[PDB]
Amino acid sequence: SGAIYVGNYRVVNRHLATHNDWANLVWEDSSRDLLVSSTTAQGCDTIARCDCQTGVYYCSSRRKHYPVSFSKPSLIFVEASEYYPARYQSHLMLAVGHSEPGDCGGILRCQHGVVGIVSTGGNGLVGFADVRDLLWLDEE
Ligand SMILES: Cn1nc(CN2C[C@@H](C(N)=O)CCC2=O)c2ccccc21
Ligand SMILES: [Zn+2]
Repeated sequence: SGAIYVGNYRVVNRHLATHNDWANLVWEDSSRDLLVSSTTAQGCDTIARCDCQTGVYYCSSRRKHYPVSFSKPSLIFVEASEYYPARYQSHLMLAVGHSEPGDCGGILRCQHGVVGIVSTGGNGLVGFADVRDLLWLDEE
């Protein structure tokens, strides 16, 4: 579990979104595993606007933050799971690191702010859904 809170927006994994998020939906994309809803209170996270490929992510299944190198956002085949059939997921970045399904939502951050959230993984890899291209999260 986990979410990003920026301005009047809440960013979560689409597969973990609540009734309130769908009722207050701003934007969602199944192919990205992302959902953005509106909030009443202002959030304090800053979204990174950069091309960093190194950062730190939180891994709940180890209660640890790991420094990682990660690939650029791309279209990657993701195996079937409880929440999606086997499909290509877009804007996904991979790293060598530990992850389990319940680690989704863990933040990946660089020196500029939040880069994305854990979304995929398996066999010593961890995948993060990028949020750096969603420029509108910084305004309105
Ligand atoms: C973080 N993560 N995730 C999954 C599977 N998965 C993919 C997710 C997706 N984005 O398509 C949907 C939820 C889910 O359970 C997984 C398996 C094994 C290890 C680490 C893992
Ligand atoms: Zn950065």
